[PDB]
Amino acid sequence: RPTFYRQELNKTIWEVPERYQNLSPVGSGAYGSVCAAFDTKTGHRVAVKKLSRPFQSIIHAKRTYRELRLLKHMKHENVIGLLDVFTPARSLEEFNDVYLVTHLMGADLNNIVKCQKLTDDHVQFLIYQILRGLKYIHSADIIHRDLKPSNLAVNEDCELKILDFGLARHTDDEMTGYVATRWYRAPEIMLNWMHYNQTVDIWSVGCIMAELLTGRTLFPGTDHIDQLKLILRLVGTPGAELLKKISSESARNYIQSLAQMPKMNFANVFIGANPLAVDLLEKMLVLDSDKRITAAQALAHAYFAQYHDPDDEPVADPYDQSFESRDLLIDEWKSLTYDEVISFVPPP
Ligand SMILES: Cc1cccnc1N1CCCNCC1
Ligand SMILES: [Cl-]
Ligand SMILES: [Cl-]
Ligand SMILES: [Cl-]
Ligand SMILES: [Cl-]
Ligand SMILES: [Cl-]
Ligand SMILES: [Mg+2]
Repeated sequence: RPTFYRQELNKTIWEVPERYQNLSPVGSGAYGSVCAAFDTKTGHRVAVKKLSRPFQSIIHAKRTYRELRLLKHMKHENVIGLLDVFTPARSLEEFNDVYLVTHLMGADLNNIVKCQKLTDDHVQFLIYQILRGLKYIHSADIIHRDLKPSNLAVNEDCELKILDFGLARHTDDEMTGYVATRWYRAPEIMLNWMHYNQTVDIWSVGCIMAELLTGRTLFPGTDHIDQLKLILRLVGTPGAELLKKISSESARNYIQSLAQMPKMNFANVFIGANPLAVDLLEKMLVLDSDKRITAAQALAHAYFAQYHDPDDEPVADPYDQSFESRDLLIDEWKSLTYDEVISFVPPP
């Protein structure tokens, strides 16, 4: 067990191993507090997240366990990884606090798509890396569910990592009105049409790719209904085959109240883009999720010919998510979490 030291940072007690020095606050939220630090063991400028009220309810205890399981599993160059996890507790009986440690991220995609000139070669490399990371995530039967520019970290060398997986955390208020939290979401999840699956993430990649090519949000809706009208004007209204897959009768009645519209010509929307980029966007931005291109299929598209290497696009180890259907007490979720903190092994 390392030696721990205590300090107060913006109204909060932090108790951390001596290895972590020069702690300085970075962010605050409902789910945790974050400090930057220097890790003397590794030499990395690390990010440290302290969880708030991790075991306050059954829902909160299960979310803590879910986040720790997911983040310990993810071992890929284009995905967030865990450098460390710890608690100052010496036993289950005194266990209350959980701290998570990652590499400190600088810029997000927003910080390079807002203010920088992107060549077609930059768009190829950035979207290639997102799809490489998604092939790995989807091979474990994990859905990210919240891909958007603020959840993609990018360094000075245009190297990219996916972060901030959806832990089923977003509220109705967060998704309301003229908000980036909804502009990248697939229409079937935005409007609760049907059981969604991993195809929702490919819709989000299409929205991101379009915005890197134009410098403008693809579907900046002022509310759910405005955003659906923007989507159907580009991709066309649904045919009988998709309407049959929408489970809500009222959602089906509403769609049928709209005048029919054909799919637009994407070469006339993405004026002057690489024809291979236009082709790939037509394969991602398909209304019927069964018909969208997958991450593994997209990596083999001719748009990525200068980067694609089928011997350097790894899949994940199998991921057991059977706990998601399990009914447990707060103290049972807390014991499961404790076992996962104490069994952690750091990366090489
Ligand atoms: C520090 C941390 C721990 C666990 C999960 N995510 C974390 N962060 C990673 C990127 C930096 N921004 C904030 C989130
Ligand atoms: Cl230490
Ligand atoms: Cl990482
Ligand atoms: Cl504790
Ligand atoms: Cl964003
Ligand atoms: Cl597993
Ligand atoms: Mg985020």
